[PDB]
Amino acid sequence: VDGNYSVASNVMVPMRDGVRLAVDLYRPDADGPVPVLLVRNPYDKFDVFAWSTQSTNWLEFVRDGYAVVIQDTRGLFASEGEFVPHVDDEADAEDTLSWILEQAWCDGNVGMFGVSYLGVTQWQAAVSGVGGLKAIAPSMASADLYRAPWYGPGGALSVEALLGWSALIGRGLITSRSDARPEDAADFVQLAAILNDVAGAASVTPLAEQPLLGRLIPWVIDQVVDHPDNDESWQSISLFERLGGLATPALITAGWYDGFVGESLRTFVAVKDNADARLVVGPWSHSNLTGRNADRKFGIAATYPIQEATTMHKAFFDRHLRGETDALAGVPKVRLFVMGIDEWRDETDWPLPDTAYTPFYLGGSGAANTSTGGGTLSTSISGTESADTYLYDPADPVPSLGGTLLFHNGDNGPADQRPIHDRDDVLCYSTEVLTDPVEVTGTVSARLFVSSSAVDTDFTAKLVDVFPDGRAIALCDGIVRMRYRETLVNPTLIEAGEIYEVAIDMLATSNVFLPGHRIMVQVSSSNFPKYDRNSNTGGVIAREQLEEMCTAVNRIHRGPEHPSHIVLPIIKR
Amino acid sequence: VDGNYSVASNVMVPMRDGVRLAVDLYRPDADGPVPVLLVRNPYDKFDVFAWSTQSTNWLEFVRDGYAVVIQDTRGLFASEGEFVPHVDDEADAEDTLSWILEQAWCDGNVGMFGVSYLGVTQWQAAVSGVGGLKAIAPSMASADLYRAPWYGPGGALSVEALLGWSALIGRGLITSRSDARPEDAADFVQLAAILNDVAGAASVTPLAEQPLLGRLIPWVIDQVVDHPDNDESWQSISLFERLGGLATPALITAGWYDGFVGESLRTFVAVKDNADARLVVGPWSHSNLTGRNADRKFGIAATYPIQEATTMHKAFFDRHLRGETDALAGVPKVRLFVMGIDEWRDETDWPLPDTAYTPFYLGGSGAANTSTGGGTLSTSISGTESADTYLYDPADPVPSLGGTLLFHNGDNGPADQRPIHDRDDVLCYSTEVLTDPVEVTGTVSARLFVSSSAVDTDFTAKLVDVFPDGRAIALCDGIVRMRYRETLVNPTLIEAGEIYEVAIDMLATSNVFLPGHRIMVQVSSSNFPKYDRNSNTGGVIAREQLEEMCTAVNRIHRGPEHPSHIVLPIIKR
Ligand SMILES: *C1(O)O[C@H](CS)[C@@H](CS)O1
Ligand SMILES: *C1(O)O[C@H](CS)[C@@H](CS)O1
Ligand SMILES: [Cl-]
Ligand SMILES: [Cl-]
Ligand SMILES: [Cl-]
Ligand SMILES: [Cl-]
Ligand SMILES: [Cl-]
Ligand SMILES: [Cl-]
Ligand SMILES: [Cl-]
Ligand SMILES: [Cl-]
Ligand SMILES: [Cl-]
Ligand SMILES: [Cl-]
Ligand SMILES: [Cl-]
Ligand SMILES: [Cl-]
Ligand SMILES: [Cl-]
Ligand SMILES: [Cl-]
Repeated sequence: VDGNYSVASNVMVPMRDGVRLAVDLYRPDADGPVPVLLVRNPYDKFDVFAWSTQSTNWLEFVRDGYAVVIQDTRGLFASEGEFVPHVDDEADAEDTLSWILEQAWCDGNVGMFGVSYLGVTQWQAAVSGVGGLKAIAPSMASADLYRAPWYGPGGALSVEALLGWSALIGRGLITSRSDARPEDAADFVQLAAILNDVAGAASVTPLAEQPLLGRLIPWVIDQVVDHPDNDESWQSISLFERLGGLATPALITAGWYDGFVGESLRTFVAVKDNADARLVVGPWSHSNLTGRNADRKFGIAATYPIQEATTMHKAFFDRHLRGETDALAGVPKVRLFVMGIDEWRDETDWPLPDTAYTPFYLGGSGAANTSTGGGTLSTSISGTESADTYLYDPADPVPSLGGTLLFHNGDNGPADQRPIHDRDDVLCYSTEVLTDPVEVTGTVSARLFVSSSAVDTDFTAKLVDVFPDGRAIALCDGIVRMRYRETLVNPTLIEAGEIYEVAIDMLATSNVFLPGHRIMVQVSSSNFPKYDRNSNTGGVIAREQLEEMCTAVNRIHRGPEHPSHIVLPIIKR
Repeated sequence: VDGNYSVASNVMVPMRDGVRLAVDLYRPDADGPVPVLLVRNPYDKFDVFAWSTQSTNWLEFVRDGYAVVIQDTRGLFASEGEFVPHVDDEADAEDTLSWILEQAWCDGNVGMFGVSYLGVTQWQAAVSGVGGLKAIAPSMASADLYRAPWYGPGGALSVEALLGWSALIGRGLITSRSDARPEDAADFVQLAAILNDVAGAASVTPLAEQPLLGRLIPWVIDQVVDHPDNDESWQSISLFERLGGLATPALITAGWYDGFVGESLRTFVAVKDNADARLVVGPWSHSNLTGRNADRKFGIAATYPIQEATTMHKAFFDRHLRGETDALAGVPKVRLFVMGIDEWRDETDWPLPDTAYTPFYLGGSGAANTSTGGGTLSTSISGTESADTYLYDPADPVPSLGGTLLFHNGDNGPADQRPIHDRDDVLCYSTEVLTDPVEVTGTVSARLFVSSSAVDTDFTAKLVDVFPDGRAIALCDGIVRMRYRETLVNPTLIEAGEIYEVAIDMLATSNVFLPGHRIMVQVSSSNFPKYDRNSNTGGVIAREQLEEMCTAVNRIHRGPEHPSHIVLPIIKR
């Protein structure tokens, strides 16, 4: 019977080493074999409601004749073995796909879908080159775990992401108990304590002393905290460089305020020439898909459109798993939620055709410190050689507000920046009030001429839409840790007082700055706990005591010989 | 096989009039018949992800040997017939339960669970007295539709709830299309426009002119707007008076900021003496179960505990549908999230034993207008005969901020009230800063001595926790429409200038006001769009043009002869 299905729980699938992973099978009532969709989940395959609302109404896939297989990753819940993030997922996916392909009910066509870790695991599956894998649909994911979510292109530790997620995994383990241990109850509450105060947990020095998290999940220190360089431990789990050689269609979803946005978008660029790649990007953060934020509402059209996503995924899989050549007729290649106008828009490519990568130069009379300073932005090179200076003190970092925060207040991406506007270490540069709309849609970066009293420090840049009613809404941001200014692999220190030209990768956005608004850029040297604080010493940051850290006198240089600027991807249509 | 199940879609169940409702059957792999759980859904039975995250991980019920039946209510999605809210649900549930009982796979024991309309439909099922119905679990629901969600105990129209929900239903209809109509696309966008600006749609006068909503769903005007009195049209769909005669166990869930809280709690009180009733109340609003709000965080323990709820429901159904007499061992009768201390607490009853219903009297030197006026609250009767006066103008009502809002900004219950503190029509009365904690847990009401220049007006009261850092956090509130001061059924007007003692039902809360905080009460004459605005005319409010409405000079009397006060349910433990 069309539309009917059955569910078999805890089918045990042997891996190459004989460890058995548990799966649930959702199989249509069908005469013969069917196309199959695989989901690889570290958050309990039984708990479908917790992730699916961020993905698709996938029971529709089953009612329409696909089988769906949901798997507990190694070492968690009903699965055997030992859990360590990322390291086993290439091999376990390969072995799982091989098993699926062998079954009576599989017709030789497999796809995958899912969000976050359920998205990352799809890139790890894709690189095995198993012929039966015909398509993936990674949502809010990354193919390079150093670049997202654990560090970033600027080489700073994403400390709130790490502690937040580790506490979540830890709480899952205390749930996914052999048998309840005496310490379980207390551990559970203490993990809650981290989740209730992520900046507080990230504030302890040395950062690398984690007696609760490092005990429950040694990987937190052993892999992440201990490897600040993008070294071979990172490069062993990175898929990115293998993506260029694949020919696997990918339906890629991202969010403008999602921790993974930079890396999600980069995977689209990496696969689009070799296979049918699709891109959808909404104004969401990782835990807030609603379109509603404390000080910014995008409208009900911005709410994660779960049914439309379901229809699109089905069209995508119908094309690639069922040979329906016309299934994606009229489906755009790229679909973006353009903020400001707050509308969904179809595009033919990402980056957009006719992107004008336009410098807006940092300028102004007198100090740019605070929102009431003299800092300006202009498409004209600044006429005189100035410099703005501030003191960056690790004991008082600029607090994170919105952006791509994951666990520490990660539900307010377009946050109003006014609470940090009166701070002396936040340099502000804004345009005149606009009389014509300016659409900025694309990747964003800054080039700054900088100097420090210290042998290492950070520089941050944050793009902001200043509204007429006073709201100063965060759009995108990034950081450069100075030791990593040229390379994330082979860092070197800087000379005090020497001027450097550095690049700041500020990820991507889509916003129309409307008449009446200003384009604003904040420059500082911290953004905590989104990123861990630079000690200003050149030492091993995570091993340092706060008391041992230094303040730094940091300087932004601007003028005709040091044309510091933000590069904005300008669209005129 | 234990843990395995099958799903049959669109099984068509004949009602007494021969109209067929569609159901999906989730049935365990079982030798013989099983206990059955029924869910009656107006939001598409296929779309399980949209409501279930507000309820239970109910697939666990199926893996553990219960069948689950999810039904499309009459006239929606796969069901035949014509949709009108509430009126068919008693009979359709009765007929559906009878059909379930007849099936090979039903062992004679039926229960129900679900949230909101999926909760209301359970009270409508319960009153049929079908013997096989052994238990219900209504979450965030009501047994009296006039009292929640459409009007309230104060006799004012809950206008944002009505327009918001009607627009949602309307959008569902445009989805649940015979075949797409030419006007569908535009209607859809215009319904979005209501949802994006609920106060704006509620602002149009006459309110009863609704060319889009009244066309899509005539009931909006025909039933709701047209019947402001709690008349026989309302009393035909009310279950409340029949609840006292039932002996059906009910697992009742509510939220402190949920539109249905007053009525959810009242159903517990109505059934607790005749059957095993259970109560769980968290700090949630109808669309925000996260425990996170713009200016108030309750901690991760406050996040709707979906797995714990699942375990409790299973224990409850194991007791009542499977005869497991010891299944609820160690399960509290009442479990409340106590705000302020922000902790879950077990109780033996609701109302709590040893509740001291304590008057806090309105007092102070000089005018109580604004937060910086002289208004005070005290357990001592005020010594001199004063009065506070303001002008209530319908064209400028006090905006709704937090509370039990449903669709207009209904995701911020504990809203900071500071944005309306400088208004002249908001009278404020606060205690001294507390040196000892004060726990207020129970139903809350006010008694005010009032007078008006008008022959009808409203009075509002709102309980507020003022934090040391300035936050003034809304807790509970209510309204009295003066014509309904004595009765919701037979209203009469008031004489201008004459003093009346009125009761304001402020629903319920659980909060510890901690040392350093103040207890604060706001008094006004509007709370829009939570409630529609009184025209101050004595006319038919929903039929009046704004231009035809009057301002009113309203007066709150306080002192030894007019001891206006709030009654707080004080707990000392
Ligand atoms: C997703 O499930 O949430 C996490 C945010 S850090 C991430 C881990 S790769 O995947
Ligand atoms: C629930 O499903 O949401 C509505 C809020 S007004 C309500 C209608 S009775 O049920
Ligand atoms: Cl089988
Ligand atoms: Cl293992
Ligand atoms: Cl262990
Ligand atoms: Cl907005
Ligand atoms: Cl749109
Ligand atoms: Cl100098
Ligand atoms: Cl130089
Ligand atoms: Cl059958
Ligand atoms: Cl009908
Ligand atoms: Cl019609
Ligand atoms: Cl708080
Ligand atoms: Cl608690
Ligand atoms: Cl007078
Ligand atoms: Cl009198």
